[PDB]
Amino acid sequence: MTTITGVVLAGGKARRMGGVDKGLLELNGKPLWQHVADALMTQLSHVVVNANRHQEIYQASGLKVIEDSLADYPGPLAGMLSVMQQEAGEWFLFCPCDTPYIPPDLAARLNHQRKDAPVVWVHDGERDHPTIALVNRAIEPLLLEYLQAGERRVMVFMRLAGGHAVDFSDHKDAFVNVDTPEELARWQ
Ligand SMILES: [Li+]
Repeated sequence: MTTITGVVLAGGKARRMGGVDKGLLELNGKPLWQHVADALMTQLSHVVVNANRHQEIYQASGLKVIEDSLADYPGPLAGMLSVMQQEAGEWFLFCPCDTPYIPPDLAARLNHQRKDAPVVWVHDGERDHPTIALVNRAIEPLLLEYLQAGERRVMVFMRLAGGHAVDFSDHKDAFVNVDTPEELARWQ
């Protein structure tokens, strides 16, 4: 019964027994992933999180936690696909767990600027953020096909799928990434 599902991408792999769980690093006392989930819930009713480590911690805030298929596909697209395979509904707005300042018109502006494309993503004036992306259902089989072929490249997929960047360069700093604990310490 809603148009777009919000999805926090809180990562996969655990390639050495994890290391740092980025989504759980705390900014002003609140996990980065929750900053992102709260920003999505401002604009969307149904928000879920894709997480593959420490799932019980993610589950504590009461959102649905979606794990990756045992297929173990590489990179951010694997989590997008896992979520589409486990959630109904025609549209998904993905956002990595490390961009805590995303704005309340994210979904609105991406939707306004879609212009018939099945995927659009954010361009912040300086770079693409291809995993901050509004993605139609119809992308699911193409993603499955891409991943089964052993591919991983996100931008390449986004181009193959026929998407385009949407210009959010006027939103100063809403798309800053908090990539490491060292970076995080600067935003407290
Ligand atoms: Li651990």
